[PDB]
Amino acid sequence: DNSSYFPVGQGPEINDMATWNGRLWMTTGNVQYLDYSGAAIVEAVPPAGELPVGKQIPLLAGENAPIELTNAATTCVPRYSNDGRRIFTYLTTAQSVIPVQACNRAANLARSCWLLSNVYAEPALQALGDEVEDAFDTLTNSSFLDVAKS
Amino acid sequence: PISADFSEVENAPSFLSLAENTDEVLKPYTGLEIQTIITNIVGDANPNQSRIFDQDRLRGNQYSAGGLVTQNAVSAIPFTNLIPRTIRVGNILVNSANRLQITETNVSEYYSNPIIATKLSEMISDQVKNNQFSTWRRDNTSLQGFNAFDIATINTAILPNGLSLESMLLKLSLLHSIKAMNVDAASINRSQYQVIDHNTVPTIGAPAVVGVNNSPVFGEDCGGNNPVYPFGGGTGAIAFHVTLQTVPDERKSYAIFVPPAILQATSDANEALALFALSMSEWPHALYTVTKQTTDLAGANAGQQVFIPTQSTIHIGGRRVLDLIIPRREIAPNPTTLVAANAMCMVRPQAGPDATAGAIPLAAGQLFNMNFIGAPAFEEWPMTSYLYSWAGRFDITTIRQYMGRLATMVGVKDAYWAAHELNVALSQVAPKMTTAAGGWAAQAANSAQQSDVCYSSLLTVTRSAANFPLANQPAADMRVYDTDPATWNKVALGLATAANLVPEQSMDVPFVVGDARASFWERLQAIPMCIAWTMYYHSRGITTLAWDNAYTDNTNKWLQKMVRNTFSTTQSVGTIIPARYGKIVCNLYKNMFHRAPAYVATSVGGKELHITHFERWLPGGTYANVYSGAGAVVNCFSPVLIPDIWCQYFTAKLPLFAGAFPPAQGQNSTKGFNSKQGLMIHRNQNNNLVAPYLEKFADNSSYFPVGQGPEINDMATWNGRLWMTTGNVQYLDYSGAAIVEAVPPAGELPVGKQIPLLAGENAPIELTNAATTCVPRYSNDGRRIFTYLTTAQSVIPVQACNRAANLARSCWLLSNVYAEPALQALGDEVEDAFDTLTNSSFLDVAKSVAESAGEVPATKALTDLQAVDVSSLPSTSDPSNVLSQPAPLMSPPT
Amino acid sequence: PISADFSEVENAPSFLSLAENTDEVLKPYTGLEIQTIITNIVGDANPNQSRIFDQDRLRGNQYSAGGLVTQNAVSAIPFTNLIPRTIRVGNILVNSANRLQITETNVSEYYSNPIIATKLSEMISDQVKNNQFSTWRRDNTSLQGFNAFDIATINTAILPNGLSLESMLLKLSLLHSIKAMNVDAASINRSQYQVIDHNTVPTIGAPAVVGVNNSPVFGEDCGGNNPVYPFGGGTGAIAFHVTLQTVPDERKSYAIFVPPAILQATSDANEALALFALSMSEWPHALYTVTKQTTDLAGANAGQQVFIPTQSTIHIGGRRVLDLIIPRREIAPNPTTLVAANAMCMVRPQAGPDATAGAIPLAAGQLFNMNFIGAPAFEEWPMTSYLYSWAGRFDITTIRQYMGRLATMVGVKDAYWAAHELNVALSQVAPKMTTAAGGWAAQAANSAQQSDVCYSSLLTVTRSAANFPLANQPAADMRVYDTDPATWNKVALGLATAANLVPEQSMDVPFVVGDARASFWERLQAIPMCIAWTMYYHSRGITTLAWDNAYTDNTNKWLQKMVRNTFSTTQSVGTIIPARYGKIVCNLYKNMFHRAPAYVATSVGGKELHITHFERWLPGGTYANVYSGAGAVVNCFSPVLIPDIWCQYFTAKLPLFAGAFPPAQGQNSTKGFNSKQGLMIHRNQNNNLVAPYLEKFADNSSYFPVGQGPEINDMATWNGRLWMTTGNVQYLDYSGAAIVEAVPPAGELPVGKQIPLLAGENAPIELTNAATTCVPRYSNDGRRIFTYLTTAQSVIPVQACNRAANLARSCWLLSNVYAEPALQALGDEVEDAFDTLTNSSFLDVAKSVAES
Repeated sequence: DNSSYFPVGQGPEINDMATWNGRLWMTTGNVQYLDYSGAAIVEAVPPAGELPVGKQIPLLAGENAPIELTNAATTCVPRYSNDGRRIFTYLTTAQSVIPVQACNRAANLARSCWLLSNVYAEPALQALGDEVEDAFDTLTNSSFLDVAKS
Repeated sequence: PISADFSEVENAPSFLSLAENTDEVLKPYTGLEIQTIITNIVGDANPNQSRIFDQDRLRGNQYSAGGLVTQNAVSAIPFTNLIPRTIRVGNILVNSANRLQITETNVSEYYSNPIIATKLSEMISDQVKNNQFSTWRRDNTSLQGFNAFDIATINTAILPNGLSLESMLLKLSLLHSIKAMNVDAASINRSQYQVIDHNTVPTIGAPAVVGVNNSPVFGEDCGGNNPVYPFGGGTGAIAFHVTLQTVPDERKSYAIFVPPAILQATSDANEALALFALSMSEWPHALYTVTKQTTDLAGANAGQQVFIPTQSTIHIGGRRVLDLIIPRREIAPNPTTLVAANAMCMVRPQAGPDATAGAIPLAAGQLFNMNFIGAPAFEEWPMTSYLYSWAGRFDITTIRQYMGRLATMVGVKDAYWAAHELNVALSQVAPKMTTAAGGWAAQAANSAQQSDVCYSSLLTVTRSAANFPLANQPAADMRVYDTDPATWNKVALGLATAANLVPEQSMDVPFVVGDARASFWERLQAIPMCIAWTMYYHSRGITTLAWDNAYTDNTNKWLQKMVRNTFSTTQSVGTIIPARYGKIVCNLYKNMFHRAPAYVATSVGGKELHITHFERWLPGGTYANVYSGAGAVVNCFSPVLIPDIWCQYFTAKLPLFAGAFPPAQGQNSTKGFNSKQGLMIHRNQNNNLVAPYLEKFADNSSYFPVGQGPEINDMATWNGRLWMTTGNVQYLDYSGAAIVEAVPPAGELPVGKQIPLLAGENAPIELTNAATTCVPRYSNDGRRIFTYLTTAQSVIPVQACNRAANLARSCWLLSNVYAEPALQALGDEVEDAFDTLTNSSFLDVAKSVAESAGEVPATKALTDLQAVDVSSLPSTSDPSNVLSQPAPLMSPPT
Repeated sequence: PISADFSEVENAPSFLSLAENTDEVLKPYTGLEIQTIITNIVGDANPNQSRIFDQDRLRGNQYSAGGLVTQNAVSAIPFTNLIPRTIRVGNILVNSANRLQITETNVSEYYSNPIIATKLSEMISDQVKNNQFSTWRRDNTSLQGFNAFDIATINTAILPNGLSLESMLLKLSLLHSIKAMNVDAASINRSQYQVIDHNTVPTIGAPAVVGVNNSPVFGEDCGGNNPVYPFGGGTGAIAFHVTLQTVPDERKSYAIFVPPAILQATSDANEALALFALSMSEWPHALYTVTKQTTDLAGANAGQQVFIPTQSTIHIGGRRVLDLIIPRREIAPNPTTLVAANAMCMVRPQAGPDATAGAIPLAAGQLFNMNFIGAPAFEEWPMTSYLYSWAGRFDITTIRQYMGRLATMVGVKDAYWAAHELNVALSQVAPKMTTAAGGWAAQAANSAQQSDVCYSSLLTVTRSAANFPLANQPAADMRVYDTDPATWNKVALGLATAANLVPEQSMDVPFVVGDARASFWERLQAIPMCIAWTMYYHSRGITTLAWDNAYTDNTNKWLQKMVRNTFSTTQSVGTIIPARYGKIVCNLYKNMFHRAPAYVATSVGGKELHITHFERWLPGGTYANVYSGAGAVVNCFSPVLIPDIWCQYFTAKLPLFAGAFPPAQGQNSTKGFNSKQGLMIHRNQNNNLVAPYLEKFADNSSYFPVGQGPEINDMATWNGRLWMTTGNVQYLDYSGAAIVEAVPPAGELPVGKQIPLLAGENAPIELTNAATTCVPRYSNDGRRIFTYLTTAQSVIPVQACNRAANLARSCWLLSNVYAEPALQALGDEVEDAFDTLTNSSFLDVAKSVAES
């Protein structure tokens, strides 16, 4: 509310939730990137409603291309302009009603997702080197173990 | 609320639980409960900054029965007050083919809070009695610029009833409701112009223009520049008097004083006089008009549409002619000469800034020629023309200050709020529904069906049958209190007081009275009213044709009772008594919204009872019914006005039979009640008709026994909704015979009104915008009605009642929230720094005035000393007391 | 107080601290001690004239922002009561082209302090009860001169209402302030004849003459020889009676007894009678006209010139016809023949020396033929004619005698003082300021803008729209109580008394009356009133349109409540209830001057309530607005009338946002408040717009939330003054777009009125003679207003607020303010030896000042 321009010596601060809301405004198909007053910023802007999206490669039989925003970047929410202005994500009023109620927990916004569950393994190897005992490694174990240290 | 799972609908409250008497205190319904859900504005905002021109719809995502999701789906706000007099047709705007709506009121005297004479009156009587020792006719009794012989006659023969002020406050609120259209287009809903005309589009840039007597068709202009009353067809008369003597004998009893306390502003006071005169003559004095620029759906063709406010067509009967008795500027001998009079009138009345024709023509700004004894001739003006001239000059902001001074004389908070409740109840209005399979429909342009409309109570609004002025009066729709000139004269001069009349501060005036948002806010206050009346009529199954003929019929004794008890037609001890089953709807309201309706007291023998607007309607009207897609009427349903998403998304708590169908979640979808609930399936001689699990009494009543009708049972009603919501129900007799009532083309249900879409919106799908709860059960001739399905159609739903199968349904994708009340006071107000700098002084001076009603610094102990013979002063032998009701004791047998 | 250093700015009181209620009883602020501020001024260029004719002006040395010095620069006293009716144009007298100003009043009943019966009236009523026939015999009379049947009939009434004397004393104060003008020319300062007309130079040699009905234009003469009421027209009526038996019924209850105490109050009883008759009829009875010889600025074009006093235009009372009852010389039954009537009365009423021509002409000094019981035809005089005869003989020392007698019969000490306050508050008047970049300006000669004027309350005066007599819809400016004839009759006969009617020693009459300096003291007493209203209006930044439209259609919620509590909206019966926010203005007055306004007690609900002229104004006026050169109206600023130095220099304490800028070129020159003070800048550099450090926004950044307006914050107002006092301020909104109010041509600020200079004086330089504190914050639209400078222009002031730079601004060299050298070759701080030798004495003076 109190910084169309950031004060010198200061810039935007970490705040996850406002960034989340910025992503919600962005992920609607029709955001507008503008000044505190609603003026255009100096930075070049995408053709309306577009977001950066991942690289195409040829398909194998049975594959499908990714749909909608399933292969896009979303988190890149601008806030600090080149000349020191804030950047705001705007929507027109009528476009604005469902998302605001979604922040108020009285409405829901549709989105796409991957249908993938979570797994994260304990580390596969301690050493940083692969190695397996052969039978001969066990036949000739102790001698190696002390000659090594020696 | 919306239900998330079948577990929630299965645990919803029973109807009888919500209709119980509730004893707790509750806050007024300000209409901001709905605002924080359908709008950007949570918390405060400036109306200019918010663009509530686009905040005029219910919006959300919808889920289909087939598994698709429709984003940005939409629904109209059902209610309105504007009536088009020029409809768009074929993209080209044209004159209306249909006559205007009308409404009637039954105004009358009733006992109010008990009334008592003040100290100032005792002092006056002692002044007279003391004056009787001297052969001098003297003027000790003058007050506030009035003649001593007038204060004497205003101090005589008080009326027990009490004082109301209600009809006054109605006329003021209706006027305000009309002038609130005059504000800029940015803060009136777009939809409000297109509830009835769905083919027009208003333009944001230009404000609406409020005129008078401009209408093109059916003689709606009431003589135009030369005016007459719209209903009586007559012309009034008004006369101003310095003193009561110049009033002709035919009407010295009807004279009203105009107290000096109004007109104390340095703001033009000649207008405040006109607005005092307007609030006591007959209403409407003319047909107001709202002209607004609009355009074609393609944006292509532009024009000026004409509208009639619903407030401007409701008839509050009263007084054609007025004698207004003006205060004197300087205490003086009565002005036998004219120059003594005019230079001594506290205000000298003159016509407002508009010309008028006909007999007694009035040039703009013309001055009234004062009446005084020995004048060459009597003078008066037609009042329709005198009011025609000021008609363009009132505005919201001046009504606010007017009522702000009016509050200082008499408390006006709770009374005004109740009058505003009557305002909303009689003026907000919605079009009849069209049956369909899908989510939208509307009647053909400029048809009779397009313009047919109903009240929040599910009663239809009557139409005129001939060109204005109307030759003949319509039946009364609702009954209101009247304001006596006599006890008005007593109360304005401090001579009398009652517990409801205690003076209040100018800040106590409720927020709607000032704001430009007020039109939108009135529009939002009528929804809970329909939700209450809807749950009422839908708890029982009685059909529209059956309510329509009920008051008289001799087929069934129960039905006659069921209608006779919903209207206010009873009395005792000379006062009105509230309708017996209106209290059910009131309780139903309090329990669902957790808010209290505004009420007013009636004194039955000194015992106060509360009347609400739920309890004061009168018999005569037709009940609300849907039309076919072709325009044919449909009788079979119970009365309906609005889609059930409104009923079920805006209540804190709800009846079980009316809950939303739960969202699909993995295996589960929707489910039905069975014999484990006490229900049982109906079967007949036919082997290809199946009816749901129903009551066990359903087995033993093809006809209801006389003295008895269908009973509340949520679960059977739920099953009836499950049979109905399949696309192919059949409405039939116990035997499978056709019922007499007209039925919809097969598989169709009533559905909400279409309006034009904004970019990015989608139309509602399937049954997302339909009414569902209107399940018929009681036929016009006394038969039950059954919902049937063929056997093969019947198998999945029955298993769904048995919890062994699931039924697909559509729903809104909306979560539940319901706020604690936004404001306690009923008035907005914020401390400024200066309010805190000057706090305590105001706090005690206020209380020192509230107790000061009818007080003067001189007390009886002082004015006794000046008296000749103190024992014979009436204040000594008659200490004053509050009058009892119906009347004070007289001639006791010792 | 003006400031020598910026240290004196930071340590100044906050506004809320002075708006706080104070308990201690204080003293009246008479113009006799305001007198000593104009005289006893610092300066070596100043000849200290002794005549009050020359002591009319604020003289002083001044110091430029560039560091030059200016000696004996001038600042005119703003107020006056004279409206010119013959403006000079082209250096010659020319008939005026502009209609006359008017004022009105809502007179009210006074139920406060209800009366008590005397034991005399008690025994009289007992005698009426027990039917004692003898006591009211036919020919019984008192030594008072009234017969007993009249007393027995006047006593029979019971009255709730008390007595006031407010409108009475007020009319006497008005006639006094008109008659004061006729005193020696040296006793009246010349600035007063050249506030509205800056091209006119009065002659000291010849006294102003006080005429009546001599005005040239717009029907002002009111018929000349045939006098008629200015307001509403018509003639009144007067009749003298020896008894209430003769007065026509339907007229009896209105007739006034005239006690012998009135008729022995002067050298000529007919004159005391005439003055009492003026005292309880309508005002003005005519339009009085001060005439004065004046000459050209070069002295080239002498002539008499006409002026209409402001006091003559206020309308009060207006009762039209009156019957007066008079004492009789002898104990005799009521007269039956005419000679038996004329010889009977204590004094036989007659016209004064001036003659009149009318349908009922009055020869000069004509005797009246007294009414009697058997009279064939009732006898009567025109009222305006009657008073017209005596209009030439009222005189301020005679009024002084009359006042000493009234003071003896009944109390007059306090009531006359409050009436005097109402007189000053209503009849003192200043022209609207013209905008400029420099020190002096005025509107073009003989123009509608030249004659626009405002009250001390910063409310514009109403102007008549048609020829006299007027026939208006009333537009009252403020309430007053009415003097009740019936209670006067109850008291004059000893039948009754009241708690404030206690008789006083004649020496206790307030010293203002009968003194020739009274006009000058009036002008002086007017200034502090403006200081309190000014500090009220300037604390919040509401524009002049937002006040002008605040009682009409264009209102808000907040403007609605805002105008509602400034004024006396409330109307309980028989009372005047004070404005809720008038109390704040009285608090400002008491804290900034350590003195108190006159009170009137008034009761509501048994609660006592003081009331002051601050609390009894009425809503619906138009506010002071600045003009552009060439006359265009501009209404962006909050309302103003007078230059800042008046405020800074008469006050003992002022709020922080109002102080004088410290002199240039010193260390601790003018600076500003920044982020630490809790403030934040609003940049808009994309459009070349940068604005000072301001209050942190509270959801009020571009539109104010409904029902709320800007908050008090001194430091932000100070910064706003710093932005304004640069030469190129720009009044825009949050986006940098234009606001609806009209705006000054760029760099202009309102500035004080020009008057001709005396020898050796200088025009004021730069911003020394200008309003500055009038900074906008709230527009009629409800939007915020911002004062912008371009990004380049805005860099030094931002460094100053940041306290890493100083700013250069002009100032008065008065009191302890000394000029600063360009170098500032500072040495070790050192107390001077003389300052230590004479320190205790300096403390003794200050202690003596604090004691008072």
